[PDB]
Amino acid sequence: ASKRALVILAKGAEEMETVIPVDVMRRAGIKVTVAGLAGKDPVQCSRDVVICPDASLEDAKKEGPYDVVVLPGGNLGAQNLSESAAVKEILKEQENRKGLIAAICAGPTALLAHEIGFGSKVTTHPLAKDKMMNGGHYTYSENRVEKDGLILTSRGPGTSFEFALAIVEALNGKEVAAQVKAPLVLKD
Amino acid sequence: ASKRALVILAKGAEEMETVIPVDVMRRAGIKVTVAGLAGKDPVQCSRDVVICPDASLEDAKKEGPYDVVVLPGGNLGAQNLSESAAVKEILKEQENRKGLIAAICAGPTALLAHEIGFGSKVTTHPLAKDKMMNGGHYTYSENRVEKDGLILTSRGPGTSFEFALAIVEALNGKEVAAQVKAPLVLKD
Repeated sequence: ASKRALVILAKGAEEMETVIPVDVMRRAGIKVTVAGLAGKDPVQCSRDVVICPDASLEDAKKEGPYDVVVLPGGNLGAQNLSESAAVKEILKEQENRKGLIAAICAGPTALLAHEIGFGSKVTTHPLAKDKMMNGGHYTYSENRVEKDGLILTSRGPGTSFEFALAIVEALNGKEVAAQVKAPLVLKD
Repeated sequence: ASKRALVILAKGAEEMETVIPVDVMRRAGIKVTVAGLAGKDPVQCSRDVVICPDASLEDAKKEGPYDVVVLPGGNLGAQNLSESAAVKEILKEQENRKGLIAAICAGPTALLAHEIGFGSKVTTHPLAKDKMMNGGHYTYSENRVEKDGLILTSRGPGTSFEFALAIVEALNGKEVAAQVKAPLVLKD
């Protein structure tokens, strides 16, 4: 009866946008798998924080399905996610089974690369807007967190806590999110 | 002419309180060394995020001095910091040369263990207040970030961004902190 989350970690990922949702989701009792795009080896993030994934993406793919797939940001991390056929397969499957997809900052641009969620309202980092809107396939929002159907997006490292708590609320409900939030000493 | 920061990483450290300051400080051009208390081996943080340190504490000790020493929180991480003679030596030296000392959440309780900064105004996580105030050696503050002389403290994971930007402001000045802050998409 435990919810499962998949976090896809690629080189160049924004380490804050990776660790905050993983940490907060585990505080909420969610079983999180941090999967390395390139394998089990340690991943050098955009500001040179090196994180050891729990599993390779190939192995984590086999232990699905997941209630949420999480795409961190980081310009180079998002590009690696956009170019990966394994990610395309995971996202299309997640879209078909009406699972939640979450991406933050530059992460949403991978949704465009893989033709995911066209027609949805989305947000990105302001610097990634032009890339996300190429072709007019989405409607752009400037909300710090945006949720349209099964697509949940957020803007930047400074929105990571709201992004993560929105995932908790979608999976475990508003009360669990509120309980998890109080010991964090967030402003609002 | 580059400022240097030492971040001491021990098992049980709060991974958000470790990665956010490291990331933000490197965005500010600060040379950050994430030093493992127990050696170069990967460190399992409080929510099971595993981080590879840049160096062992023994090696990083030799490449000082540092303009700031950073003590992350996490109850079990702070206890490991409180029990380490190597940390006592680093902090006493840093106090003597009037360097900046920064600790967040449960991290400040290590200052009490090592008799650092007595008489200063400090803050902690609300749950760590009683431990920090044993003996009345400090004056307690409920500010999200508190700075008294060379002692800079903060309350929790949700204050990590303000904590980190306060370090940047102390080392590199208000303008650099403001420049680094804008792309983060923080609320206030």
